Amino acid sequence: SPGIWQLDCTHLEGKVILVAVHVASGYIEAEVIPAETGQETAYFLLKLAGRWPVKTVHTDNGSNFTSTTVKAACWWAGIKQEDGIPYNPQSQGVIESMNKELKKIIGQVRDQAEHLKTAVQMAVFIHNHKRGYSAGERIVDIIATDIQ
Amino acid sequence: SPGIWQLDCTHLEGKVILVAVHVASGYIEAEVIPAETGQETAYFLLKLAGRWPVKTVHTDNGSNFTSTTVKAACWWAGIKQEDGIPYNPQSQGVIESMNKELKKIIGQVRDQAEHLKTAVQMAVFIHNHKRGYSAGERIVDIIATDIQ
Ligand SMILES: CC(C)C[C@H](CNC(=O)Cc1c[nH]c2ccccc12)Cc1ccc2c(c1C(=O)O)OCO2
Ligand SMILES: CC(C)C[C@H](CNC(=O)Cc1c[nH]c2ccccc12)Cc1ccc2c(c1C(=O)O)OCO2
Repeated sequence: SPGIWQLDCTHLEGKVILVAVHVASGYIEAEVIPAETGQETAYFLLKLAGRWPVKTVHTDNGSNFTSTTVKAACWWAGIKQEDGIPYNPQSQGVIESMNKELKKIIGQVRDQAEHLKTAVQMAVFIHNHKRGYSAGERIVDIIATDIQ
Repeated sequence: SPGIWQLDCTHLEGKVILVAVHVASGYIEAEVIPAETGQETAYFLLKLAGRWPVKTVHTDNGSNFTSTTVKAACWWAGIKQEDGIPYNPQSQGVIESMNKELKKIIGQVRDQAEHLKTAVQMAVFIHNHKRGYSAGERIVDIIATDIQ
């Protein structure tokens, strides 16, 4: 499980927030995009895989799972693309709860940022630093233990 | 040492590539921006600090060092902003060499990507995965050892 990530797309202010969650740690990366297209998802995955050792991605929906551009990016970056079907039904609740939590943080900082994208990055920061360990600490520890 | 990053701005195709290098490992994150402004640099730092434990940033030039927006982002994210003066003159050579290396990789992939930003992210990927260890492996190991 150190290489497993889950995609998650949520909506706010008529805009789209694309999230990748490292399942074992709760660590996230996120971006605001005008709309969830295969192209945007593919580009997001290329960025992610250059930054962390992404082995497997559970895609957020069937359109992205089918997308030729997403498939191309997964091929390029050496990522195994899988479905995101919650065979364990606690999987959707966890993601649902994270989206609510992220939106709450966005509301708390929204005043400090002119643009939503900035607020989202503040939320990523707060989420990954929140402490017992933080998600940032957990992902580093998990990956370091795997490398050895 | 584990928390020290250096900013680096290089140019290609009439565009600007902003790079953050984790000094101890050689690990990088990068983005294409239309121009180096304080605003763009500030946003880039907010993203970086949400993703890695950034303690100190050596800024790439005096404009960014002076920028009130950059100072605001460093305050927000708990980053100590420092100059990027190469007191050890081997510092410039290393960065110079990395920019040449990154541009070479961009040329090698440029054909596989319609847009420069995509080529840059491919270059980040190749740079961080290149093997002995990779930069990705070194940064994780360095930070994990520090956490303990
Ligand atoms: C570090 C943070 C505390 C401040 C900076 C600067 N912003 C302000 O001073 C607040 C502000 C300016 N007008 C407003 C209007 C309404 C509410 C708040 C504001 C945030 C920032 C940094 C870089 C960026 C940004 C932003 C952003 O504001 O979205 O947008 C893209 O590149
Ligand atoms: C994963 C990679 C091997 C392919 C994809 C798709 N690109 C192609 O099929 C090549 C291609 C299409 N027109 C061209 C014109 C000239 C040269 C190459 C091409 C790259 C990609 C993914 C996501 C994105 C992108 C890009 C991008 O091309 O920049 O732009 C922003 O979001």
